[PDB]
Amino acid sequence: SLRQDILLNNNWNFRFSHQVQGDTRRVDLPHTWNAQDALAGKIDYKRGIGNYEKALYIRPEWKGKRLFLRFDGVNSIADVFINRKHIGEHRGGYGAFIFEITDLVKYGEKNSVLVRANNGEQLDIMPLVGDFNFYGGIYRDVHLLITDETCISPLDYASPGVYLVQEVVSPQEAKVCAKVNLSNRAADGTAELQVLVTDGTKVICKESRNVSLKQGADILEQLPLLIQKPRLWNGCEDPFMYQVSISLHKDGKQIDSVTQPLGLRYYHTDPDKGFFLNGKHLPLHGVCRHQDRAEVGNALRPQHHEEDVALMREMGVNAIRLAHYPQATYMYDLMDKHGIVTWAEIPFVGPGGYADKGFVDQASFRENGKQQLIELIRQHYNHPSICFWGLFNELKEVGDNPVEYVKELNALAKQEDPTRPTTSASNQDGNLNFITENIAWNRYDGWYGSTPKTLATFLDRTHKKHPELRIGISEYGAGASIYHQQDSLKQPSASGWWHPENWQTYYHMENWKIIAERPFVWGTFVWNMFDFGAAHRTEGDRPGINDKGLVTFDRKVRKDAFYFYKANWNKQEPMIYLAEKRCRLRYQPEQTFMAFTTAPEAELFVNGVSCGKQKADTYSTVVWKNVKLTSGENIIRVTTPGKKPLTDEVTVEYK
Amino acid sequence: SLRQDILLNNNWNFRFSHQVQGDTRRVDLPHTWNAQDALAGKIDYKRGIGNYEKALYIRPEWKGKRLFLRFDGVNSIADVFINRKHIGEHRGGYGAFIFEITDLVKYGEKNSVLVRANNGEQLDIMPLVGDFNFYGGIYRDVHLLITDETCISPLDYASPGVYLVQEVVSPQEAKVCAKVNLSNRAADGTAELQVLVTDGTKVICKESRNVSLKQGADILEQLPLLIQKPRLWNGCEDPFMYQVSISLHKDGKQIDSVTQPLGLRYYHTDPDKGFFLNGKHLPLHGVCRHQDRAEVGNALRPQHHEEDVALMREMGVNAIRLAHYPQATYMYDLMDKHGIVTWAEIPFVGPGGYADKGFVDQASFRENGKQQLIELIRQHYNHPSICFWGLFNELKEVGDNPVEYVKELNALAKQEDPTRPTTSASNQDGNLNFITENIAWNRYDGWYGSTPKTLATFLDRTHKKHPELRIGISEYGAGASIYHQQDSLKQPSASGWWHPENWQTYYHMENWKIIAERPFVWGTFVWNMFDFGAAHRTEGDRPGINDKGLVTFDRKVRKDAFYFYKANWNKQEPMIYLAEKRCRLRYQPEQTFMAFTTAPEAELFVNGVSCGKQKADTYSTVVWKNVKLTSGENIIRVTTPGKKPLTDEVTVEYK
Ligand SMILES: O=C(O)[C@H]1CNC[C@@H](O)[C@@H]1O
Ligand SMILES: O=C(O)[C@H]1CNC[C@@H](O)[C@@H]1O
Repeated sequence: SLRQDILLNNNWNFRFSHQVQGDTRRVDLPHTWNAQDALAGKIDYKRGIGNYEKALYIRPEWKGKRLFLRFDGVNSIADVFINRKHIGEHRGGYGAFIFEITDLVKYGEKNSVLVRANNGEQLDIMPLVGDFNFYGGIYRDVHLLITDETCISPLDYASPGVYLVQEVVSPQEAKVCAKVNLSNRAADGTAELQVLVTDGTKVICKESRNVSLKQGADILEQLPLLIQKPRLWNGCEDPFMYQVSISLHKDGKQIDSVTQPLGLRYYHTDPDKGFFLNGKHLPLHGVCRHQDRAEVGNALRPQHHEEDVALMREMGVNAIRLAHYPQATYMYDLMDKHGIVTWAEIPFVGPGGYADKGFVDQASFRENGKQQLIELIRQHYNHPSICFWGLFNELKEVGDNPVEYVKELNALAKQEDPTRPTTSASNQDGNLNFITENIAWNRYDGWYGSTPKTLATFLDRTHKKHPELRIGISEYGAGASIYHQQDSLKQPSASGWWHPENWQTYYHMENWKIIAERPFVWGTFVWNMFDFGAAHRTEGDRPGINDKGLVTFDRKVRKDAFYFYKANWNKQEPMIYLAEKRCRLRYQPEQTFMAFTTAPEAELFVNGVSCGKQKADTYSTVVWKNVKLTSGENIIRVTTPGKKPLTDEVTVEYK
Repeated sequence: SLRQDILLNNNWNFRFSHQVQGDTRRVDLPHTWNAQDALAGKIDYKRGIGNYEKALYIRPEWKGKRLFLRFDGVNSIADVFINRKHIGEHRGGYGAFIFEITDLVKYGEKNSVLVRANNGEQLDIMPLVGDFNFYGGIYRDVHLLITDETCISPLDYASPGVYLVQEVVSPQEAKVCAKVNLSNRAADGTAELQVLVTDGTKVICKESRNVSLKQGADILEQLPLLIQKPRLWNGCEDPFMYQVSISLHKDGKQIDSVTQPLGLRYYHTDPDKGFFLNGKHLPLHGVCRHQDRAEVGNALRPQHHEEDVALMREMGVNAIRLAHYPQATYMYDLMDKHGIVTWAEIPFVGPGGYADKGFVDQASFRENGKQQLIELIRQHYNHPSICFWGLFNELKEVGDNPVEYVKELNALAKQEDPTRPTTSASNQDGNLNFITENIAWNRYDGWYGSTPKTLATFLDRTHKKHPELRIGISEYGAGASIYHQQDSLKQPSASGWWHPENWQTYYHMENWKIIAERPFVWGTFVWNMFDFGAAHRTEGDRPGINDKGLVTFDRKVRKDAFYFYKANWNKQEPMIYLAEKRCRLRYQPEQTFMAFTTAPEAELFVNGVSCGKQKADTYSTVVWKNVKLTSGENIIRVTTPGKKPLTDEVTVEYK
């Protein structure tokens, strides 16, 4: 009677097609075959076909039901076979996809499921280029879905089949259109469709409709909902969601059901005053996050998403840009749950300072880009956290000019979802910046040359020249190795093998001050919350890594800048953090010590003797200058005021 | 006036000799060139020559002083050049070495220091084989040492030049012979040698001697010390050490000085009753630890040693086998500090289940083995934590038979240091087991076949047949991936790609029970405290890794077995830990839950409803059987008794 969702992750037989003999090894999903070679900095890591095969017992009692194989993600092309007969293809590495196998299997026996995954280079599947790894394989879950022959359809771009369209939302009332896809393979007849909105045990809406479904029908039903005096999803202040059950009934029996969240809110972006959520100004304190991790590549487990979100909330993050592609359903779920305003985007990624192009002007590429956009929007439609749809990152006009195609994507986004604005992330001047509703730039003033001050100049000049633009900062950052430490502050070469941590700290303190004074900037996103994989990189403390994270690739170590942001953004958790603790060897005659704290002041101790109190500045920073160390070991301690104080401590050597 | 010790770790120019053009890149020590390729499971990772060059300013005011380059470790051959002229060679990857450069430099200018490091295969430098990576390069610190022309010699196998020989130790008195190497390059004359033993500010011994030193003299002075009613170094109970200052004086001026610890104790090993420290029985709750780590290979920083020791102490470790080679001075220092009884060993490593040999019977190999043993003993002589010198690991008699050579090494160890017993780690029957004073075996009953019970049978039969042997277990362990989880307990294939965590947990619980009942076993050492690198491995959740750690390779995650040992070994820190939390998906009709706790009992809750209390067994384990889950999410909580209880919690899905 109930819909079943069966995980098919364990024990698949794997081999590369370049291994011609046919023998296989066991693997377990999520899986990528690029977790060792790409992460070792091998620039020509394996990009081609890997094959997964599993024997699936089709239970006799599933006869009469409908059966679907749903894939959460396979990078980048998947060809699926049942009993070695081809059933379909998916092109795109980040969107879910589904095939019905109801009439393709033999009931009561083992059937072969074969997936031939290809992450070889293509010129007709975005992303074509990018500063990250194109990890190959079935790197998200695989499900066997089992439903009634009359069901809420899972066949609409592999979405849940329900779109809760937020037409009008205010504190007085919300009008929602529940769009429901129905799929019928039963004999001609009827069913009753019910849409139930609840808050815990309390019933908020219950709307019903009798529907006549022809054999073979695949149709869209639209049920209007009205909620009086709604409780709004209000970011981290109150991430409230209703639950919606959508169900089908025949003769007073429920025969199918799906649940989706309903987090109601309204928003706008003001060119002069920034982002407003539910009628109130909201600074977007944002970071970016790639979907990979040390040692496992992009084969992330649920605890990895959970941990990433825990670290961001610890830091006081209230906004995120999930670059550079559609990410996991579970990850958008955590954004919903924790109230994090989210920018979600398609992988329409340009070259940046590197070679080749993000756009190749041929129908196959362009049609496939539209498919990946429709996938993004339909598959992730109901997540309240998503407040912006991103259409590109660092495209450029030279050669194949993407401006007209990006206009087509913008119009398609607005058609698919008029309830959210489009955005984009640019490193260019010119017409590419004037298509999406909001615009943002990737700025590295003070890292890739210049000084942080030119970010202030760029922001002010652009805002004055183009007062209609809603200006954001879609990336800003600096590299750091936790193993590169020096007593003095000196700007390093960005592309070199020396990325002292103190420069990243300096960079973020200076850039944050510029942002904090400019409320017309509707959101800013640190590049990046975590170090991440990019095989071609040859910089910092090891190849193959982009080290602009606030936290290391294995999520183990928070860099000093993490705590600068935590003090400023997470003000209600008491803390004190001494900066430059990893710089154990000191040689400067005049030592400077610096702490980040939520307290109004702090006290410094050197070798157990107080150096006195210093006040925190407006950026939660306390600084002591001309501190005198003695030759050899020195114990440095900082303490907040109060009867029960907080402390941080380190032993440094002075010579 | 003072001895100077200057770190030369930053900014060296590096290239491989296979890169013939001559251009270089910046590197910073500690460094290995095998941190990416070997750790990616590349079995033919780079083994050959890497070159490091640094310009060193020789200060005019160093003229008249003596200058030394001291290397803490270079794997495996180092050729050192000053202004591109060869000054010496070291063969051996784990012992320190030193060259005087006093008369080789130009004062008042930059001098070139060039180190040509080679980790290419050799048949004349142990280890010849082994289940670990032979990471190449200058992977420990480099120092410039500056002393008076008359000094406590740093030239005796690069040791501190002072051996505090523990002749007789008891609670009534300790007799120590302070052996001091003196090196003179001043004009013929005299100096006063002082040996000062202190406890904080309190003076315990002060012995002095006037010495006549010819020009060019390199001599040994021996000063007897007598300490009445000493405070003994007593393991974790009281890791007390005196400090010894050894100084040279001319005309009432101190001209040189070195400090060494003096941790006084006595011990013996009883064939029937196990290890006795300072006259009292002491169970050795041991683990093993390799000197590498995720992402950095063996280029460990001080915080890495510190963290490894923190994790071991957290687990209640009181003994360690620092396999399979001499490890860092700083690491033995931490063992001294924290009271951990230590087995230190030379890299005389045999093949185990793999090919080739640990012993090649040729003079060059054998003489070099003796050098590495003398290095080990002289360089690490004064560490109280070291209570055993290990001479080999898994050698075998077939082909080149090492028995007679190992007897030579045993006699050499006893000559170099009669104050500690020799030991060895065997996987063989026969004559190899009857050479060293203590013997131990590497046992994998229940992992590499058989069942844990045959360990009990082996231990009892050996002990009965050979009542004179002091029997230990130098390794025991099982593999586990934290990403391999299954609801049921089933023994996996050791060499396969599936290492469910629950089997490692089962293995350690069963083996520990066998050990705990057998006090004639003087020490046991878990293989291994941490997952570690072994490029040739193809098992568990990724290639290139030996996953028998209780803690993951990046030191981030403690496996369930870590907490079993912590509950049993660290009884005075209150804790409760629910096992199998990583096994999120449950399907067994009858669920079993298991907790490790220091409490006498604990209570289980399922979906907020108590299932009742259960008593902890003698191994700190609480178990609830036939627990009923409901379909879908279940919240599982366990709690200790008391007004302020401890808790552990997890959400599992049942289907
Ligand atoms: O250079 C960087 O670190 C960033 C530049 N903008 C685009 C990002 O993908 C890239 O990673
Ligand atoms: O097989 C194992 O895991 C161990 C067997 N004994 C020797 C170790 O070096 C090795 O790692």
